[PDB]
Amino acid sequence: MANFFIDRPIFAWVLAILLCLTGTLAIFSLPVEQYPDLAPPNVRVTANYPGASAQTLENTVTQVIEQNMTGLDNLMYMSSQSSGTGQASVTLSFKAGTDPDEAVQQVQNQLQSAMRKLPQAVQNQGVTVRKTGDTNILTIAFVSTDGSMDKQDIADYVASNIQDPLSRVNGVGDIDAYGSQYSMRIWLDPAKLNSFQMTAKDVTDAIESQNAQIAVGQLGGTPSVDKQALNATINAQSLLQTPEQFRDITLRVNQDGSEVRLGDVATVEMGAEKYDYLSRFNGKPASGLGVKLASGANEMATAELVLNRLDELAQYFPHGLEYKVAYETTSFVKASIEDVVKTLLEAIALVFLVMYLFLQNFRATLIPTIAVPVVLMGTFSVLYAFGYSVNTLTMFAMVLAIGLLVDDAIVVVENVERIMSEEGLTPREATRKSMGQIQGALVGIAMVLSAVFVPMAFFGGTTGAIYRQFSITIVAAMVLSVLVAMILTPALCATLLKPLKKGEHHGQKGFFAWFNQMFNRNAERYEKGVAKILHRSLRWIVIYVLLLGGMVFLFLRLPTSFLPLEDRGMFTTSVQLPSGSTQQQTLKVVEQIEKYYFTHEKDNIMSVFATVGSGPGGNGQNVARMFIRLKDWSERDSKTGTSFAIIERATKAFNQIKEARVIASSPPAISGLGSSAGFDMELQDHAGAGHDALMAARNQLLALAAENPELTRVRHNGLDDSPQLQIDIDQRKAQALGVAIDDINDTLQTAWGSSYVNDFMDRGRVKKVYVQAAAPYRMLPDDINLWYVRNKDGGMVPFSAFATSRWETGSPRLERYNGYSAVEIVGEAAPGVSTGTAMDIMESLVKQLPNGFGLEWTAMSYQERLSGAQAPALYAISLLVVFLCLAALYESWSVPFSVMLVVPLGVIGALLATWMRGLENDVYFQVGLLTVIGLSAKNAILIVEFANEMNQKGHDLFEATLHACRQRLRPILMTSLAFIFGVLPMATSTGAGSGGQHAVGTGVMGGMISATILAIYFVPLFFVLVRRRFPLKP
Amino acid sequence: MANFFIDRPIFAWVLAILLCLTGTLAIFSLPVEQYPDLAPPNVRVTANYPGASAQTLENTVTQVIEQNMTGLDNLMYMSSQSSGTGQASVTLSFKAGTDPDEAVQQVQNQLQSAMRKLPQAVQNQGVTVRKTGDTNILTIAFVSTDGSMDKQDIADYVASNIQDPLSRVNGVGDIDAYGSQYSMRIWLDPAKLNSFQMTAKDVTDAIESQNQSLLQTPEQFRDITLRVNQDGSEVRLGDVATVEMGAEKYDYLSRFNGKPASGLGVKLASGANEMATAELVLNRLDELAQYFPHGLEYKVAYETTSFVKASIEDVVKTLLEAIALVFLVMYLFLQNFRATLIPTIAVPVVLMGTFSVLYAFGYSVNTLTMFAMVLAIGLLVDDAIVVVENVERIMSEEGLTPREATRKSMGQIQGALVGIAMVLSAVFVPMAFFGGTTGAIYRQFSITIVAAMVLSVLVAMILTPALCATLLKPLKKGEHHGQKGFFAWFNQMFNRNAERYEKGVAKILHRSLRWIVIYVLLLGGMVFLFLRLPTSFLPLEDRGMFTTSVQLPSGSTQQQTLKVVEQIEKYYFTHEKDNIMSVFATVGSGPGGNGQNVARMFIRLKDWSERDSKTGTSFAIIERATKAFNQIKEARVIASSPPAISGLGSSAGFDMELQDHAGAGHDALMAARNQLLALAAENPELTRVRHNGLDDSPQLQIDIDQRKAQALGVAIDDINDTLQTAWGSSYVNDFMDRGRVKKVYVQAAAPYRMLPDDINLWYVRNKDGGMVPFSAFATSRWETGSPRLERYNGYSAVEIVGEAAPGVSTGTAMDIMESLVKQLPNGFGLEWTAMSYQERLSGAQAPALYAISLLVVFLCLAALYESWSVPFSVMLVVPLGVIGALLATWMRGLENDVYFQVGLLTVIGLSAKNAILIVEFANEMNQKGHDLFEATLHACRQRLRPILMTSLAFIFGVLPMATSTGAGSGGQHAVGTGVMGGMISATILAIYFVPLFFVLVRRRFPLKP
Repeated sequence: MANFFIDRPIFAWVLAILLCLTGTLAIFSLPVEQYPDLAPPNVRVTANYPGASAQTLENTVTQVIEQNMTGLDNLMYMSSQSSGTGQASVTLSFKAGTDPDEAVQQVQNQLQSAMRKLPQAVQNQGVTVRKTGDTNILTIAFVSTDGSMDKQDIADYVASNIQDPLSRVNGVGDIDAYGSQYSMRIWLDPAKLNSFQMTAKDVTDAIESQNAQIAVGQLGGTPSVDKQALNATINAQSLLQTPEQFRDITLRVNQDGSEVRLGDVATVEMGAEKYDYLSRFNGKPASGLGVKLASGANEMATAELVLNRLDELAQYFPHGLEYKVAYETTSFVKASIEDVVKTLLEAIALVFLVMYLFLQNFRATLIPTIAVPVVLMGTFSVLYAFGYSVNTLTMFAMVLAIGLLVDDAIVVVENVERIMSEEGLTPREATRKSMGQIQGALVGIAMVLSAVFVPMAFFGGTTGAIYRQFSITIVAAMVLSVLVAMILTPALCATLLKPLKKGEHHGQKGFFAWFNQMFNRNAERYEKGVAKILHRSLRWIVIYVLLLGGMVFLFLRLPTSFLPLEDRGMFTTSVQLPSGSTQQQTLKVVEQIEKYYFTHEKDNIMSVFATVGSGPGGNGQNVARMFIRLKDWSERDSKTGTSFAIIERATKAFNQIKEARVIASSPPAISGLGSSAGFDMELQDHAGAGHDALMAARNQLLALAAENPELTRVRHNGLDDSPQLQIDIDQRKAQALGVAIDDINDTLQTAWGSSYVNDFMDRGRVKKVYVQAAAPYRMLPDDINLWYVRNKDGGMVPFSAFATSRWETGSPRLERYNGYSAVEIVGEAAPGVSTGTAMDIMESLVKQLPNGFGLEWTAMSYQERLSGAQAPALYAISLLVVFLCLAALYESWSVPFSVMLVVPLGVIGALLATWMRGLENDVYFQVGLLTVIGLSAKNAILIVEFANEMNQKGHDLFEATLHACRQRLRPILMTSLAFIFGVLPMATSTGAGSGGQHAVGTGVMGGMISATILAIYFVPLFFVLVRRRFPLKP
Repeated sequence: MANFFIDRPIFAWVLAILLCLTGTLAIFSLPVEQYPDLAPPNVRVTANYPGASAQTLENTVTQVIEQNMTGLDNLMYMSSQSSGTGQASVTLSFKAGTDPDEAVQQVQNQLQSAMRKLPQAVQNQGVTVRKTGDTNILTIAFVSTDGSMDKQDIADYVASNIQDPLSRVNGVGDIDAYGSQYSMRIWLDPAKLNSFQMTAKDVTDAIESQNQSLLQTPEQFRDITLRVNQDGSEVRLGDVATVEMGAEKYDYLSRFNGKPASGLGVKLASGANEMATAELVLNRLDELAQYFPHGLEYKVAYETTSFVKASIEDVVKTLLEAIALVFLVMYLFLQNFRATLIPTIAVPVVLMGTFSVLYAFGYSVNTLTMFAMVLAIGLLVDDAIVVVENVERIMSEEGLTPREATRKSMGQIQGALVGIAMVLSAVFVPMAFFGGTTGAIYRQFSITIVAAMVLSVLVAMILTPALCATLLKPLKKGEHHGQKGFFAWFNQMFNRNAERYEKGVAKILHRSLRWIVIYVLLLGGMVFLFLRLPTSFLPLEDRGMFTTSVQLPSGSTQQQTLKVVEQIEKYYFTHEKDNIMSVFATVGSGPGGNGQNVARMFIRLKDWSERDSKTGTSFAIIERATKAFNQIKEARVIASSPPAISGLGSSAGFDMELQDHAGAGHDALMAARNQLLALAAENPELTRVRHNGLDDSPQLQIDIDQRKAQALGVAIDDINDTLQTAWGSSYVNDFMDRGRVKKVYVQAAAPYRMLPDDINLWYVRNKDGGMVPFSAFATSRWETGSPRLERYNGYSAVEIVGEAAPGVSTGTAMDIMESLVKQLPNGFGLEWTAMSYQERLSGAQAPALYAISLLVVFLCLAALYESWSVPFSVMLVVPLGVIGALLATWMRGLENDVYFQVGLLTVIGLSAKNAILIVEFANEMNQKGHDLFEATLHACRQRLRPILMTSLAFIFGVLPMATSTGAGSGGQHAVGTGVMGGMISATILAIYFVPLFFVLVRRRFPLKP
């Protein structure tokens, strides 16, 4: 095979160009994203029980749904919430890798059975099963520059002209609006309704009848008269437009001729929602839009399309109105991708430099350099074939691959160079002899570097997904490298390499002469040291045992984590005032926070966008969210301008604040995994005690977490108990009075909340018509008698007759996790503390809690625990696979055992590097450790294969291994330094996702350094000891 | 390999027989169709909101569905229509190659979320998601010869006895009816109603309560007792109404050759074969015809199988003529009959192997595959011709035996055959990877030609050496030439011309500089011709049918449209009597929409044999009609040919969507539409530019004030019910007719629902039971509304369709339309759809295809011959063929369409073939050590005859295509002309330039040793 392409260089060039072209086509047709999926598919079930208390809703609907949904295939955990507004939601998070459509189908199938057990009112209302989505791509703030357009006017214009077209952009699953358009709201006064003996149902029916558009046929229908002139459609009536027309709805005509107009019994206004969001941008009134990513779509492409359309719409904006990007994800993605590309290019440059250092000839340096683009573009082609994308994980895998893929080419080139220098052969003959000598070595190196990354793909969960990204990439790179090393590189060595060795051009005075002298002296000293340690076995055996002990000690000592957080240039601060606080108090707190960010962080904040209030449908106005976008990483300082610092300073300043709970939290590492960064914990109530006991336990846990300095920003992801109305309707009592359940339910909705009747045309735009009770009347336990629902006989039966209301204090939102009443508690570790340590502290604290309360990590915390548990298996399986492959290749059990003894030498170095740098045992460290295992195996192989060949030929074991070390010292050193300087840009990257680059690079670089400086001595020791223990048959 | 089959010919014969048998098996089991599945799949979501205006329907239903359907995988574009009748449809077109079933399933899944958001009435009606067939395979008109049955009689029979059986026929997706079954129509009389003091609601309530035990005859309905007086006298329905057995829907009025008739529109189920389904349907109809009442007979008004069958037969004829011409030219160069037969035997073997490959891949016998076969016929014989020519030359010069000559020849030309197969197959490989309809077309040709090339090389290395060693007579010149007639003169002329050619090649080699400037001029001319050449997607074909559509001003009645229809029928019967077989008009149906002001007319021309070749062409008669129809100012009448691809578009020409990007409103959009139409009418490069929709129609809006309505104690529901019953139609109950359950409708009589003031003739029953006139609480008012509202990709849009003027390509027309849209007021933009979108896609993707194909050929040659010099010498001759292809296309008048693109690829392959046939021998001789000039001159001298015969075989193979006159003449011309010109130029220029390129490259890069 090697000789075939040695004699046919053009064929090898053609194959290389084919690979390059396929890669170039793939690169321009590959989607770009930060992380590929990595999020378990969640399916949400939503049910509504109007006028139902939280406890009643949970008991009647939520628990039934939970019971029926148990037994789903690949289900991971269930999270459910029961709200006081009458809406119940049960989120079903499935195992990662599961197709969302199948999960939705199964959920719907079980909901078919579950529905009949639900209350009939809920069944009539409807139950929805949809994939969650819930990934806010960007938040857009619309602010009036001139100030001419009022905040309500801005909200109306946005919801009328901007929300509709943006909702139809590809990949836009949902677009939340932080402002409500104008609507024909009618405020019923029950005093007037009772005065004229008209119920709310009469008003609703009259509005339906008198505001409608019905087509009644055609003027000049098809069976027409002999000679007609027109064929026109006929409409019964038209939709009301002005509020005055609504005030003229008749509702009755008395025998005297008096009419009870709608304006006489109620008040109509073309206003907005009662409790619409009080959104602000940079201290100015504004509206907002929250664009969410549709499940299974590219965030970058969707954001580009959305922004583009917004630009188009902007062209036709009213004067003074302009949009602002208050929140954006694509920035970081682009910055991180470009930074990793720069790191890859610098890695290629450093590999070229080190190869040129070892190989003075420029062509001899080019020959392995040409392998880099070919293998890289082939890897891109393979990624395109398997449907992968250009993400951070794949680019990290590519940068890690660079050194491994150039290893075989370097080995071939330097073997050819050594043969040319020593035996004085022609480049073609030297290349042929080199291929004959080291055909086995290339295969062994590729096997060891690819066998490590095979078992990873099989693992499941998000961790498995991350591993797979690296596996596919690295395995494809290794396969192409071993293919390139036996196809392209031999031809390049045969042709490009001039016979300058015969020309005796070597010997030029300069830096390279000094380098060669130093290398020769060090090689002689190294061989002497190898001989000495082979004579003095026991001392270095003891040293190896000590190294094993140190490796175990560092493995136990190293803190653990899942993924390093990155400065995305953005963070969110959440404000939660004491329950019952008005919107104005929350606004004042928000203003204080805005002032703090404007004066203290003036050099870093680009824009702050606040969203006061939970919204028109929200129960409380004491909750606000503040989207903060920092300036470009470049502009912000690298020491104090970092989000992590800014967040720490803000956290101290906000803990100083006692008016309300204010927490500044960075966005989560993975978009779909969780809500915010840090650990996520559910405080389950296993004993089944009361909700008050759970609340007391939650308060105690929060106090204990505040006590611990290792924990910071610990908060409850929920709402505190507040007084809430419980309008209870006695169906038997009502039907005894002969009053329809539907009518009383509609009246309850109209009074307690809002009722949608129909649409009306405003300026050519259809807008909804809402009928609501007057401001003082909200179906209080006091005014429930004021409302009447006339029975079938027509008698106005008072609502108080068949129903009762009471102000009962309780939790507005009841949460239930995996069939236990639980409160979700989230928080972050203190600076210098890993997430795993924080989780251990939280477990200790929950142990300190009264018995019956347990914890169960969810989302990112759950998958971090999964990865931590599965890591030892991953290593064991990878080591076993490597050992088996080595045994198969060399048809022996002594050689692989000799090789596998070198793995601790690299593992100790990786552990030391990560420990000294201050990093932690996260997913990246785990993938690194596997790379270090493969690299140590490669370094051991380079010596043991040659020594074993010499032994099988019959050479003396001691002399054979000494000769092997003498010959292969240069290959090990240069294939090692190529990788060490390949990952050097990663370990020293600045900006973008520098955190992930550091986490990946540092461990592998340290592991490589230790692997070389220890293997070049210990590998002879292990091989000699094993062969003496188990000599060959001859 | 070759020597093995030379020693064992029986095994080669067995392999050839196996290939032939497999091909014959495949031919009989391959579907026959015009085109493969080229049209992108479409999924239509229909929702029917009864009693809703178009604007309300769009606001409440169409927009919700559009919002929810966003996010579908492989979605090209989304189009929706909101009709004033109350039916909304959203058409989702996915990328070509997407599985229709997967698309439908995904649409249904994503619709489930949208179901609750829709208005309750819409949900109760039920939204339907189904594949969009929308391909009228067969339009049957039923007419009564004796005149015994009226239009309704015919319609009922059709609906009762014919529509149902044909629906169950396999492959029939939908069967549209241009008529409706009977329905016991009850025409109310307001004067009679007032005389007896009864409202329309009383009649409706009585009838709905009258009811198996259902009334049968109208006389039973006339005796229905509405009420009984105290005196014992009763008021019957006949006293107050006129009951007759009419139609449930009076929408359509169909005429066949001026005679009343009813029609059926048969639509193809997705995936079904068109020809087989049409054959099944017609057969079934004939069976049903066995029981037709006297006089009633069905007549086909629109059929596609005729043109498909005729085109396939024509392509088979041109294929056979190509084989004959290839045999003739080979016999011209190879005077021996057996030497001519040996490559001829390869043609059936390779063809049947290609058919077997097509069957294995699941392809079918369509026009594209057949064109590819015809091209391959010239292509495939190349290797066999080379082998036979080399054997003949060895036998003539060395005098060896046929076995020894074949054995020497195979070793001599082993490389040449592989190179020829590589170059003729590497061009068509990348083309297959392109997507869309264009990609599909490309793939058809690729799969066919690549399989043919592989099989041709296999036959050349297996079967042909055995034939040469056995069939060829050792006495090649036992009686010398043996012909002193035409063959002797031809041989003398060829020898003299070959000597002149060699001398000229030597002269051109000596004078290198002069001809390099000529090559640069040829490059410049090639670029200029490529830029100047107009572009298109596919050639239109005379399919024997065309459709004219009538659209009167909005508000026109059915009779007014019928008058224009009769005028058009008179025009067709007078001016186009000798070319038109039949015309089938359907008042009330139109491509833009349905209404009394729109009519669609189907015209079937006579067979191509009867119609004149110059003045009887579909294009010519259509142009004459458009010249005549533009004089008609009563209505907008446009005669259009069927689209090139059935599922791609509604009609031929371009198809754009003028959409409102600024949301200026519907009125601004209509004003822009009118301005654009005026501009298009002004331009002479455009013709038949029309709006594929309905203009705003007058609407009579009733205004009821509720104060006086409630003052008189009148319910709004009652006044709406009376209005619907009188002006519209009320479905009271059912009645059984001849064992069939049919509807009963109540409506006001014609004279009493014909003017706006007729509202005052009706009365409503108040709470007290009194009669209140409508004039008391109702006033009418005229307004204006849009019967049908269209949206495209979210934006409100109006679909503008049209055709380029004769002599103008579709690409030029699209550019003109883009300029006109630019002339429109700001805020309006355009987006090409249907075939026009695919045309733009192909035009964008063509340069990539060319570059990638050229690169692939270069790399394959470099790998094969292990030298960069050889492909660079070869690839320099590609422009020499491209210039000829462009020149032939420009001279004939064709354009740069898909066929031209596939041709250019074939021309590249052929130029590479000739360049290989020279440079392979030249390079081998130079490698041996021979002088470069001597080597190249010897290569030219030896390979002139193989090149000339392998090229004449191809040119005369494609000559029948370029001169065809059958059904699919346009496509055959488009395919054949460019390739024929490219081959001609490639030969007559390469045979001189290839030596120059090779010598120049070798002198610049001399072989080291």
